[PDB]
Order: sequence, then structure tokens, then C-alpha cells
Amino acid sequence: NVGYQNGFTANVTTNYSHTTDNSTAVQDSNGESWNTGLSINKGESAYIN
Amino acid sequence: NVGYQNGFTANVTTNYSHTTDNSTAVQDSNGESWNTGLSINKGESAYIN
Repeated sequence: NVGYQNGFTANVTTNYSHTTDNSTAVQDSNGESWNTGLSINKGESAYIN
Repeated sequence: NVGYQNGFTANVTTNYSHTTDNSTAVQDSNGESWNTGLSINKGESAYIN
């Protein structure tokens, strides 16, 4: 960066950084389910008397 | 960083830090489904009279 801060001024900055990281989690689940069902057979679909 | 401000300027910085965090999450779920179905037998496909 350069600029006019009471005359000329200028600066050169450099930087570098390093990270380590570690984490942990758990998870649950509990659920229900329903179902129905129908079926048919066309031909011999009914009886009589 | 080095640079110019009314002469020579220099600085050297070090920096370090530590972070910890914890979190929860709760998720509901609801849904429906439908299903149709067909079958046939090639060979003795249809009875006649």
C-alpha cells in the first residue's frame, strides 16, 4: 500500500499461517412405518351360489 | 513487513490462538408413498368359452 500520509509513504507486508483441526460427533435415529395393501385376480374374480 | 514512513520501517509479528465449539441439531421427517403393480403370464394368458 502507498499513500500520502504527510508526504510519500509506502509499505510491503507479507504473512503466512498454519492450522490444525479435529472434531467429533454422534447421531441417533428412531422412526416408525405403516403400510397397507390390496390385490386382485381378473378372471376367477368372484364366486356365486 | 518492511517499508517507508519518513525513513526505514520494519516490524515482525507472531500470532497464535485456540478455538473450541459445541453444537446440537434436531431433525423431524414426514412423508407418504404410493405404489401400483401389474403382472401377466405368457402362456395360459386367457380362458375362453
